[PDB]
Amino acid sequence: ADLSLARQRLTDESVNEAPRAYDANMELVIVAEYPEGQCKSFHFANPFVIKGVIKSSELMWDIDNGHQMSEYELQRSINGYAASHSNMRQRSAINRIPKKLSFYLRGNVDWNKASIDIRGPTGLSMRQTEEYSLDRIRPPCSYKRNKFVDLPSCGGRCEKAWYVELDGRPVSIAVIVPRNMHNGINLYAGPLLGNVIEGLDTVPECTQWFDNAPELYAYHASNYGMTMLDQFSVIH
Amino acid sequence: ADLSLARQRLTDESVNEAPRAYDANMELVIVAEYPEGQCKSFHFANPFVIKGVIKSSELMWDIDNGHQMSEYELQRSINGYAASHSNMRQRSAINRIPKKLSFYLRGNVDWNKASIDIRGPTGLSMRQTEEYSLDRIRPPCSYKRNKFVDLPSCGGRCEKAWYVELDGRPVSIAVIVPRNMHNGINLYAGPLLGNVIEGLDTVPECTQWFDNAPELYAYHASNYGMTMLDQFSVIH
Amino acid sequence: ADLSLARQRLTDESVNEAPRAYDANMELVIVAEYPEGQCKSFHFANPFVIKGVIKSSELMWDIDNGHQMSEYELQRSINGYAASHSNMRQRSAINRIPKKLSFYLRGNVDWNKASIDIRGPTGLSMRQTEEYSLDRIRPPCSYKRNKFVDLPSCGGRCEKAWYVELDGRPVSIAVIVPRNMHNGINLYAGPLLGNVIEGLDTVPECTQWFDNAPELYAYHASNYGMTMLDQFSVIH
Ligand SMILES: Nc1ncnc2c1ncn2[C@@H]1O[C@H](COP(=O)(O)OP(=O)(O)OP(=O)(O)O)[C@@H](O)[C@H]1O
Ligand SMILES: Nc1ncnc2c1ncn2[C@@H]1O[C@H](COP(=O)(O)OP(=O)(O)OP(=O)(O)O)[C@@H](O)[C@H]1O
Ligand SMILES: Nc1ncnc2c1ncn2[C@@H]1O[C@H](COP(=O)(O)OP(=O)(O)OP(=O)(O)O)[C@@H](O)[C@H]1O
Ligand SMILES: [Mg+2]
Ligand SMILES: [Mg+2]
Ligand SMILES: [Mg+2]
Repeated sequence: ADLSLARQRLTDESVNEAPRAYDANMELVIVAEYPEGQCKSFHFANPFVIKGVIKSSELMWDIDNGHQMSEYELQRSINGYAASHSNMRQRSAINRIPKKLSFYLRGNVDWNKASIDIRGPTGLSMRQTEEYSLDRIRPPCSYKRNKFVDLPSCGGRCEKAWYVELDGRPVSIAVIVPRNMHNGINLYAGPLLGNVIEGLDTVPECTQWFDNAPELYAYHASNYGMTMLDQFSVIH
Repeated sequence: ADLSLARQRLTDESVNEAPRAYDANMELVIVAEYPEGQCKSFHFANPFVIKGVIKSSELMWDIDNGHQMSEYELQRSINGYAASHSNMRQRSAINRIPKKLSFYLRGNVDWNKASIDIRGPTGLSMRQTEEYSLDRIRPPCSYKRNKFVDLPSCGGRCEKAWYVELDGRPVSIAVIVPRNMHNGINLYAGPLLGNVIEGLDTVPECTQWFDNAPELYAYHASNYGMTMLDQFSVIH
Repeated sequence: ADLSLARQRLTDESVNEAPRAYDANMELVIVAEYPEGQCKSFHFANPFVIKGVIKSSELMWDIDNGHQMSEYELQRSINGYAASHSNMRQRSAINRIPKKLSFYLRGNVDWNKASIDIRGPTGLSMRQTEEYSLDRIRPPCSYKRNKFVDLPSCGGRCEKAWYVELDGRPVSIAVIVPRNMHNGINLYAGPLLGNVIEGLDTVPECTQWFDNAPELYAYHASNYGMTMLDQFSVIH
């Protein structure tokens, strides 16, 4: 045989396999969820290396009575966590700090080398005592490998996620997602290199705000085909 | 031959040929024009690869009664074009969407490989049904080659432009402008590579707002030497 | 041996030498000081190439009666310095332009090649008559080499600084800080290249505002271990 079914099947496979192509994007969606259930999503994409870099001021829930707060006000609040008695706050800012972070990765990702680094409030490597002397990238713990959680990608065989609960303190984020080259070919070798470098960092980012998770599911996840997992382990 | 004239000629040539030098910038000016005639300009530069990346929230006319609107408010408006009934708008946002985009390129550009990609409202490859599975960079159509329009560069032999009319829907932009290496030398080959990589992405961007095109012509184009074309095909 | 002292010594050396490691960050802190003594600090870090890029609108003191000014308002003020009579200002904006810029560099820096380029108000190479034709990066004068000033790093042997007085005109900034490879090994050569490229531009930036220098010293410099020099040549 039936060629209407053969045509459906070819159509399916073309969609399912497309992300494996040269110059096809890997996709990263980071979702921050806050205590009253609001969500902020950050989308990054690239074919070669996704660099998902988020400042601590960017990860705060930044809406106050319908208006967006400035980086100045947000950083002022963050400062008191970084340096003792460096602002004038008499109470904490936990209302605006994420309770949970979800990382959704979809595409031809090198799962051995994808790294998620949760860094300090001013961008330093996280530790008890943050200091410029002991500041580095890609610590051993940031490589999640088989600690990624598999999720349905509806034929693509290519979505996983990672989840983390925060502890009431602002953080910043550095995610590095390299392309799978386990087919034995180094795309950085030879004259192709220039074409790869030209393609790095060329896709616009997008930040979205949602008052609750169901809005996120209805108008992001299911609009574009990223499967997401809720607190009841039900997929959307 | 007369050495006052010889000196003038050397002076002319030094200015005209300067952009061909190693570490000389290529120049990109993107101009958005809106329905009441206001203009927003975005300037990018690099010697090796210009990466002109603009979010859809950045391309909206964002001035409201003398004050700049927040990304939150702008994205809220954009959302309704991306996902059906995802905001509370009862009317469209066409007042703030560009009618026209102009791309001005000046310098030692590889015109075979310069690419202009008009992408969807959340940064995905543009198509009838946008979806994460079918998201890529540098589609075949983005390479304009002889569809660039030549304009005077006053001796430089090195300015072209590209124009597009939008259709009432928000878009995002990815422009990739590589350097002309048709003199036979690969600047990415050998020990020079590190010096090239150090130079990528090192020039500050600049965004400017104008209430009308003549302001743009008087205080940008003719101030710095980018020739621009108006709706009467007259140059400025 | 006395092994309590041997343990102290090993602990010291581990902290002092850490920045020499592969994937350890170089650190850059730029401090702008304004006429009433307020300070803005900008922090950048990377192990391979720090790219410290600051727009002129970002370098303005942008607080007005407790609220942060928009890029639109700030750029409007800057415009009049770039293009004659392009805004409606009847007085200058010198209250909000830095009097002084300090550049603090800490780590395994190639001091032969670190470059600090003070560029024009719209990002062009600085000169009497700024023009797109004569726009380039890494001019010979931007390499400071032995014009860097040595400062204590408390055992690291690895901090220097550079200072400049401005002249009442807005500027933009491009700082390029490459890693020291004088141990004879090219980290861009061979299969390591891909791992280097993956690490570029992956550390979150941080901007902070202080009403006076002592706040900067107490809650940034001495919090994280960057030594700073005041107008009395006393270190903090
Ligand atoms: N509700 C759930 N909670 C947690 N994990 C789930 C859930 N549903 C499915 N998964 C996991 O997702 C993975 C992929 O599932 P499945 O093969 O059914 O999806 P699919 O639509 O074929 O997608 P793919 O092409 O990605 O395989 C499996 O490991 C499965 O256990
Ligand atoms: N008013 C116009 N509308 C459209 N195209 C124009 C207009 N004026 C000039 N051009 C085109 O610009 C190109 C360059 O023109 P011309 O040689 O006169 O400029 P020039 O000052 O010598 O600059 P260059 O050094 O870039 O050649 C030509 O293809 C010309 O047709
Ligand atoms: N108050 C000051 N003003 C200007 N320069 C200073 C001042 N104090 C120290 N320096 C300079 O800093 C440099 C390093 O000093 P010193 O060796 O005492 O510091 P250290 O704590 O051992 O740090 P390092 O490990 O970086 O050497 C010297 O060149 C010194 O002259
Ligand atoms: Mg399956
Ligand atoms: Mg000509
Ligand atoms: Mg010493």
